[PDB]
Amino acid sequence: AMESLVPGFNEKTHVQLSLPVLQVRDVLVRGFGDSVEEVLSEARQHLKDGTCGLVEVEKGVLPQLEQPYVFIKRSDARTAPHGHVMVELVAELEGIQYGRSGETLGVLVPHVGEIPVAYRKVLLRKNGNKGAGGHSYGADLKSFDLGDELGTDPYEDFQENWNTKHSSGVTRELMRELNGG
Repeated sequence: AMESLVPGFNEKTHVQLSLPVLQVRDVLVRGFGDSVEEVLSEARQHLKDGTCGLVEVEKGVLPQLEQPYVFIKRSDARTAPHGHVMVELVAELEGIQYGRSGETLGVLVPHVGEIPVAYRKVLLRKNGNKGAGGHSYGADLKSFDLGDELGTDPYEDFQENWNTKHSSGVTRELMRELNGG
């Protein structure tokens, strides 16, 4: 069950994405922001509008991308429709893995314009997901652990509802760089 396509997946919990695959060579603006909070927010918002490209070309792309970057990681190494891949968002600074949850398809890199080399259909979690710190803590990794996508911080009553996300007045002061200070 579900490993071979979830029979009737909820589009209200999982959103169907059709993303253009970029090569790092062509990627304009090779990062979302300076802080993990920003990049996860930029990930979700640009995925819907199609203003985000997906890098799933090679591995040499990634060391040439700007941190924090957001990879598209399967929630399970299983759980995939025929053509669609069920995934979720994870942002990472050093590229250190601490809960890949499966395979990484692509990197989310903003699309200003550029020739796609491939296209990918992935299903992104609208809610119930993310691991920008470490599910297994990366085995005493001690990372920043910032699953707080700027406004949609799911530890303060917020239920991770980025639908109609107006995080304008969430900018206290130090909302720049993973190293706020």
